[PDB]
Amino acid sequence: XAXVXAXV
Amino acid sequence: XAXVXAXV
DNA sequence: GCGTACGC
DNA sequence: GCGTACGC
Ligand SMILES: *C(=O)c1cnc2ccccc2n1
Ligand SMILES: *C(=O)c1cnc2ccccc2n1
Ligand SMILES: *C(=O)c1cnc2ccccc2n1
Ligand SMILES: *C(=O)c1cnc2ccccc2n1
Ligand SMILES: [Cl-]
Ligand SMILES: [Cl-]
Repeated sequence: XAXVXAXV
Repeated sequence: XAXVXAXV
């Protein structure tokens, strides 16, 4: 759920 | 040489 | 000449 | 519920 590299 | 995650 | 950045 | 960010 976090987006820092994927954001899902 | 670039530093964006290691910076060497 | 090597690896940092988060949870809906 | 998945992976982005650069070259001295
Ligand atoms: C987001 O909160 C989050 C948490 N755990 C995960 C596990 C696997 C894929 C994506 C995820 N996203
Ligand atoms: C993004 O691609 C990504 C990959 N691994 C991680 C680990 C810890 C925090 C954030 C991250 N983001
Ligand atoms: C920095 O310019 C740079 C370029 N290539 C590398 C290869 C392996 C380790 C570190 C490196 N740093
Ligand atoms: C830092 O840990 C890191 C790792 N892989 C990369 C690939 C492309 C650009 C920058 C990167 N930085
Ligand atoms: Cl949980
Ligand atoms: Cl070269």
